[PDB]
Amino acid sequence: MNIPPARWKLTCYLCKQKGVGASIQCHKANCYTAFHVTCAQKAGLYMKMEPVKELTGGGTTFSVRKTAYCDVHTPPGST
Ligand SMILES: [Zn+2]
Ligand SMILES: [Zn+2]
Repeated sequence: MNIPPARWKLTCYLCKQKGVGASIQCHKANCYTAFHVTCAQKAGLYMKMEPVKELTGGGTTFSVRKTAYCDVHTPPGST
């Protein structure tokens, strides 16, 4: 049928399921690791947080772009 929602709820490896709250997909396109925001806070994994500021439309536009890697994504690529 004509389904307006297109929310591709990803599978959270820290769950083995999908839906419950919000999903976040880890960086690196050759990886794409999906989990929950609650899982990220729970593990305390690597999250880079870049704030973009703009004034588009004669005002202020704020977009935060978080670059996150899954917990088992940190060891691959030894810093
Ligand atoms: Zn989870
Ligand atoms: Zn990953």
